[PDB]
Amino acid sequence: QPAHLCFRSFVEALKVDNDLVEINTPIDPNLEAAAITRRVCETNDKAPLFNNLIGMKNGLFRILGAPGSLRKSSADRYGRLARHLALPPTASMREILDKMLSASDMPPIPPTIVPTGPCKENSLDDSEFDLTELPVPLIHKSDGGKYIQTYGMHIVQSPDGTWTNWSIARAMVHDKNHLTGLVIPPQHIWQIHQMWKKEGRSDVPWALAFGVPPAAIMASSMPIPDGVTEAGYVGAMTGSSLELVKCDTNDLYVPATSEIVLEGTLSISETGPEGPFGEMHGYIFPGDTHLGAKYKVNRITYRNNAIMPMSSCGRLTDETHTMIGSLAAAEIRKLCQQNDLPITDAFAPFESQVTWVALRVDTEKLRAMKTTSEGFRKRVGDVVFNHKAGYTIHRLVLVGDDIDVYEGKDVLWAFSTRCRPGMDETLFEDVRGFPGIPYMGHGNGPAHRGGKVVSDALMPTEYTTGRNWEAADFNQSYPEDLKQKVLDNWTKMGFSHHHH
Amino acid sequence: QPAHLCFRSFVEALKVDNDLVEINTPIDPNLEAAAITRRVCETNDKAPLFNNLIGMKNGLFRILGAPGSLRKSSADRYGRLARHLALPPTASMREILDKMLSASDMPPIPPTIVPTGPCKENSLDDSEFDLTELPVPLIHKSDGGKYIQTYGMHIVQSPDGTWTNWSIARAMVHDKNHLTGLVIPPQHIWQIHQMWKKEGRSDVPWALAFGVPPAAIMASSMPIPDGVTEAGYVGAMTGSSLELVKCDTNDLYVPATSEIVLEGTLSISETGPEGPFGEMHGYIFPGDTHLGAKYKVNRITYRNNAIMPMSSCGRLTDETHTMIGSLAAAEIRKLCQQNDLPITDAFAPFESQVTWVALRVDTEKLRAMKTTSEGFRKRVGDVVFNHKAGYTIHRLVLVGDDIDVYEGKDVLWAFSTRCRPGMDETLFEDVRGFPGIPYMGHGNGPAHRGGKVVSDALMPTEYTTGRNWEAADFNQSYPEDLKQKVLDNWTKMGFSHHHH
Ligand SMILES: Cc1cc2c3c(c1C)C(C)(C)CC=[N+]3c1c([nH]c(=O)[nH]c1=O)N2C[C@H](O)[C@H](O)[C@H](O)COP(=O)(O)O
Ligand SMILES: Cc1cc2c3c(c1C)C(C)(C)CC=[N+]3c1c([nH]c(=O)[nH]c1=O)N2C[C@H](O)[C@H](O)[C@H](O)COP(=O)(O)O
Ligand SMILES: O=C(O)C#Cc1ccccc1
Ligand SMILES: O=C(O)C#Cc1ccccc1
Ligand SMILES: O=C(O)C#Cc1ccccc1
Ligand SMILES: O=C(O)C#Cc1ccccc1
Ligand SMILES: O=C(O)C#Cc1ccccc1
Ligand SMILES: O=C(O)C#Cc1ccccc1
Ligand SMILES: [K+]
Ligand SMILES: [K+]
Ligand SMILES: [K+]
Ligand SMILES: [K+]
Ligand SMILES: [Mn+2]
Ligand SMILES: [Mn+2]
Repeated sequence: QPAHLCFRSFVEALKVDNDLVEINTPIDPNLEAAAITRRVCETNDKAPLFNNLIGMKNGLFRILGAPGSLRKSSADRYGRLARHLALPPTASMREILDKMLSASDMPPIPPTIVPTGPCKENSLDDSEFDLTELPVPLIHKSDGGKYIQTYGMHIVQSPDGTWTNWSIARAMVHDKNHLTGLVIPPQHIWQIHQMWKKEGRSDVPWALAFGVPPAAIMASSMPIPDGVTEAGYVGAMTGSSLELVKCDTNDLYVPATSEIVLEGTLSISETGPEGPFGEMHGYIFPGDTHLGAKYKVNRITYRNNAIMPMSSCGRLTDETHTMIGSLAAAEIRKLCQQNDLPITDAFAPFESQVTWVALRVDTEKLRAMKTTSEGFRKRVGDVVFNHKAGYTIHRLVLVGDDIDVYEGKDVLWAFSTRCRPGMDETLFEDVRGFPGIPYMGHGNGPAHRGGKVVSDALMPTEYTTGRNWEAADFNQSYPEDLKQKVLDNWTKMGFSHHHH
Repeated sequence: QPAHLCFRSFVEALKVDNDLVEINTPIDPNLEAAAITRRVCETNDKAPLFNNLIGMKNGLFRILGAPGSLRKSSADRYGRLARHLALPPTASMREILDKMLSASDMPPIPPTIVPTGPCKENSLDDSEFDLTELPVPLIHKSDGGKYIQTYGMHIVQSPDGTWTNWSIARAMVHDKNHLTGLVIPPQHIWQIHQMWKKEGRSDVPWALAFGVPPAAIMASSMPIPDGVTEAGYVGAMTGSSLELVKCDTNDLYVPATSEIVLEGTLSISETGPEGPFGEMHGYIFPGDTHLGAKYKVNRITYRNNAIMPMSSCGRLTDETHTMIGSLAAAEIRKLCQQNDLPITDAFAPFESQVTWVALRVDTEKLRAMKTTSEGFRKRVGDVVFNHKAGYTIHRLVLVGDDIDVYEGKDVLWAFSTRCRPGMDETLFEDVRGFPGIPYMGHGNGPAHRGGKVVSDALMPTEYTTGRNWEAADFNQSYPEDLKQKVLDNWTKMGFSHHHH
């Protein structure tokens, strides 16, 4: 099976790429596997595959860390991501995001039901597993539980059957047959849960599939629109219908090649302790347990020699940056264009801990609008901060065409030099806020509201007559023939490879 | 003579360090020398010494570019700066700034007058030079003149004789015997000029010395207090009295080993076209000529085989970042401590284009103050933004003890995650602003006023009971014995030198 359509194939692909380290000696899921993965993520090293995990029994389980993290070279920096999508390993971020957005103006390709698959190779009923006896990792020393779920896909369906959502949300082991996790507004798992809670008759049928097709986990991490079934969007994106098998204990469908599947229910009434967890912004607040949603597990099915993917998330750079930030930025780009705003590109700078999105403006189009900073900032912020795709983002930075928003140095330069604090900014206090940011949930104000800003790093003439500066840099402050002379004589004179 | 006390010796020191490229083939001062230097600065390469400059005659002049720019290795990143100060080349920024602040609580060591020096080896009277025939560089393609003065020291004295100021301010050739340049508030050259203009009797006696003692050019770039003679501060800092010779045509004193000295007057009445110039924030606005101050040159004296230092300034990283930003930050640290604020360290992040200063707070001391963010932000901003040392800085970022303010990634992390936009910030509109920042002088508001902010990246418990988080990083989220195990087994497992 192709790497983008089968996680087991993806793992081979990383090997083939010389992007995997197989660790065949015993590694402890209590902190060690996550510590190694954390080091990998902070240094852009090869992904670790833990083949000998202390506590693995009867095939459950191996761990792959850092599945969507960065490579060290600049030329294939995003190669792990490209390998989720059938793209060349040298693909740019623009290319990856465009691939993720491509299905937005295509007919869905609905999934194909098949009678079996590798995820049915083994099974454990309600009398044969205990989630506290599996080698579930403790990811951070202060975590409030063992987070089994950092890179699987939750599957829930509206009560009317019309929308089946696939999404990533964290969950930890509560007891032998339950998890607790985040189910929060405005996320689709929460929107669907509220539909079942209003109906009031039963718990939500649920499945959690780990080691799904890589193209599916990418869409699981993306804020595609309300009511859109991720499986058909992934089908359209890949050009192929995904093969799904029915769960044994409910009528949901899971990818045929899923490594591990939990089947059960998400309660409409019960909660349990959840967190704290070392989170995407880089922090854990020890002892901040809150109540989360509660999941009951009725059955486990799994591949022979099953592999559990794991995100050891925190400080830069991991899946919570590369995927959450970038995929939100992609959706925000589209949303702005659909609202007739002249945005060409969007990216969440890693330097901002993916709390900012930089929006590149087509300033020829802006000029034709004959508008002003205040008016344009308000328009952009109203579109983005009132939408679910803007949930995680607290600062939007508007920049002109000379800025490559995928280059954080250039975004920082523009922000620092082109946006006058206060005057060039509009604050938004009456929008949904993201509590996970420390200055929100542990800050001075309401955890769930406000704290957002549009920072306009467009210069005044960009709205009127055109850019009126040149950069004081080698590229712009010297003519072409001189530049080339310098470059051609560089090593000759005594001064000091793309791939590496 | 020691490298910190003699520019010619400094140039040898860079050679010895394998930090110099000598270019002995002809190089054009029209753009080429500056283009090479610009490339050096953007890539942290070796400093270029142009020994065969097209237009050099009778010893005037060679050029040294990038005298205070960065080296490529992390271990000696600031080594050029350290070589201005007799510090080991591996000196940290903290060590450099502490050296620069050390004279602040020492008695001055006034300079020693000597009868001659190398700067008297050659001379040109009022009938024998023409500044338009020297090989003055065109530094950026759109500059409004040839900027002779990018790394020399202006020398002016109060009318009462009590204060002799040394400072860097740009100047360009106006005609055969005049320069024009920036003389702007609140700078000391401007404060002294205003004293002479109020007296109304004569132009200001002036000298401009190029290739001065490196320790002197560093103090020239630092906002030491009003009324403090830089020569005695440098004397105290170095432990040695500087040797100075009298000018021939006036009674000012110049460093004995200066490479090139201009003697003349700074007018109290005349102005001429000045700029535009590719400036420290990374921009040039072509055609934005303004009127600047006007200098008359009466005499030139110079060393045999004189060398002119040059800053090819603009985008990161050059002297306008390493020296202006860092030295302002140093002075701001001291100023805050003298105002009883619990600041331990200050640095202007390069990523901010040196428009921010991050202030590290001793949070044990803060806790004892029993204050709040709003009150503390206001206090800090009132101290800094009302003082000359705060002139160039538009954003102050307050961070707690876990943040190394000399590491821009960590400052950015804290700012992005700990300061809630709007709520955690205080804007200052009734303070002097820095017009050079594009969003000031070419922006939407007054060029000279406001646009400043204090951004509080202290978390709430830092004011009360203490930090209440751990970072989600390898350092903080894993115990010591595990961390060391990981590190000790890193290369064994398959994963991947300080000097490099
Ligand atoms: C890549 C990724 C995405 C996580 C995520 C993680 C990763 C690795 C974790 C598991 C390591 C840490 C926390 N995660 C959560 C999360 N969204 C959320 O509601 N709760 C979460 O706990 N997300 C983001 C979420 O997947 C996106 O917001 C999707 O848009 C949600 O899908 P939906 O639009 O269908 O609701
Ligand atoms: C290192 C350095 C410092 C420049 C400088 C440059 C460099 C390389 C240039 C020449 C390349 C670009 C512009 N410069 C100017 C400047 N200050 C100023 O008033 N006008 C300037 O034109 N400065 C900053 C100035 O030297 C500091 O603000 C000092 O504190 C001034 O000394 P003072 O406190 O005695 O007034
Ligand atoms: O645990 C965390 O890092 C988280 C989270 C989250 C929640 C909603 C949307 C995106 C990320
Ligand atoms: O209660 C919510 O709405 C929430 C939340 C949350 C918690 C942790 C990380 C991200 C969001
Ligand atoms: O109810 C509140 O004020 C709260 C909260 C919140 C939610 C998630 C994470 C952190 C704080
Ligand atoms: O020409 C520029 O880059 C400049 C400048 C300046 C002026 C005052 C204080 C610091 C820098
Ligand atoms: O007119 C002033 O006060 C000024 C100024 C200035 C110009 C260029 C760069 C920095 C400051
Ligand atoms: O008088 C003004 O408004 C002005 C100005 C200014 C000064 C220096 C640089 C840019 C603008
Ligand atoms: K999704
Ligand atoms: K602006
Ligand atoms: K000075
Ligand atoms: K704060
Ligand atoms: Mn969805
Ligand atoms: Mn001074």
